[PDB]
Amino acid sequence: PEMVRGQVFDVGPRYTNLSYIGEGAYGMVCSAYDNVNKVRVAIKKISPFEHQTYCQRTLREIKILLRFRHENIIGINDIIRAPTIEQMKDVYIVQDLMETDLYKLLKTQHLSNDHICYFLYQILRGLKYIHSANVLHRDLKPSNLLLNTTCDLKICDFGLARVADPDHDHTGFLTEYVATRWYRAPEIMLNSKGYTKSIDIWSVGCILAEMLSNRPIFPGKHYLDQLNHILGILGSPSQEDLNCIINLKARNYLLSLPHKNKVPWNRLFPNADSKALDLLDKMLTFNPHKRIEVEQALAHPYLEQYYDPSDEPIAEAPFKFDMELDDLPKEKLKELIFEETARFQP
Ligand SMILES: O=C(CN1Cc2ccc(-c3nc(NC4CCOCC4)ncc3Cl)cc2C1=O)N1CCCc2ccccc2C1
Repeated sequence: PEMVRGQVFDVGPRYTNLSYIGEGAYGMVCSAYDNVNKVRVAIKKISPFEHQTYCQRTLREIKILLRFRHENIIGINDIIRAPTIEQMKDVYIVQDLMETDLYKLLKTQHLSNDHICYFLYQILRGLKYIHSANVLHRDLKPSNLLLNTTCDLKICDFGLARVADPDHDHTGFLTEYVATRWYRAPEIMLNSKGYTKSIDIWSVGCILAEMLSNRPIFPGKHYLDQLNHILGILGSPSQEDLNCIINLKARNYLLSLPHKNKVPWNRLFPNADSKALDLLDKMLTFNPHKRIEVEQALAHPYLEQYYDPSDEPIAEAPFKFDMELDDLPKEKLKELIFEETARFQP
C-alpha cells in the first residue's frame, strides 16, 4: 500500500498517486487519482473506533451526507473499509476535491462585494436545503466552507450536525458547548443547547461579517468572553429580549452589566454595501426568535441578483436518525458505521 507522512492509505486499486493535504483530530486527508472517474479526489482516512465521540462524528457525517444531494453541500463519492467488522480499523471517505476553503481565502485575499454576495448566496442556498431536512449543521465557520478555482462553494463537516429539537432547546446559564467558540450565538452561553435553526443563522451572520473585513467579528478567548464580545457590538439587550430569558442566573448576569450602546454596522464596516449590512443586522439579532430564517435571508434585497426559489431546492423528506447516538457505546457505533458503509463494497 501507499504511505503518506508515516501512515498507510489502503485505498487501491481505484485510488493512486496520493499527495498529502493535511491532518487533524479527524485523521489525515490526501488527494488521490481516481482511476474510474479520471479525476483527483479528496480521501480522508478516519480512525475513530477507540473514541466514542469520534465514532459519533463519523456516523453523523456519513448518514447525513449519503442522504443529502445538493450543489452547495459536499457529497460522499465512495467509502473504503475492510470487508469485516473485525478487520475494520479505519474508514476512508472519498469526496470531491476542493482547492481551498474560506478560512484560507480570508487570511490571504480581499473579497470584492460581488464575491461576498455570491459566497453568501451559496452558503444560504445550501443551508436552505439542510434546514428543509430538519437538520442543523451546528459548526458553520470559514474552514467548513470549501471553494474551487471558480468560487463554487460547498458546506462540509457534518460531525456535529443534529436533527432540530426546539422543544428541548432550554438549558441553564454557562452550559458547556462543543461547536467553535467564535461562531456561537449569544443564547448558547445563556439558555440554549443549540437545537434550533437560528443557531446556524447566527454563524452565517458571523461569516458574513468576517467576509466584509477579513477578521472574525467576535473572537472570544474563552467561554464567557464570547458573550461579552457579542454584547460589545450589539449593546445591552432590550427589556423585551431580556424578558425572554426566564433563567434567573442568565437574566441577572445580563442585568449586572453596565449599559452598552449598539456599535453601528456602518462604523465597523465603512466600505460595506448598505444592503449587506441590513442583512447582517438581521442575522446577528440577539433574540433567536426575531433572527431572520434562511428562506427570508435568501429573499433579502442584498441577494436579489441571485434569488430564485425555484432553483433553491429542498430535501425530499425530513431527516431522522434510526435511534439516538449520544448514549450509544463506541462498539455499537462501529456496527452502525459498518452497516452504513456496506453499499460501497463491490
Ligand atoms: O471529516 C471530518 C472533518 N473534516 C476533515 C476534512 C478534511 C478535508 C476536507 C476536504 N478538503 C478539501 N480540500 C482542502 C484542500 C486544502 O485547502 C483546504 C480545503 N476538499 C475536500 C474535502 Cl472533503 C474535509 C474535511 C472534513 O469534513 N469529520 C468526520 C470524521 C469524524 C471527526 C472526528 C474528529 C474530528 C472531526 C471529525 C469530522
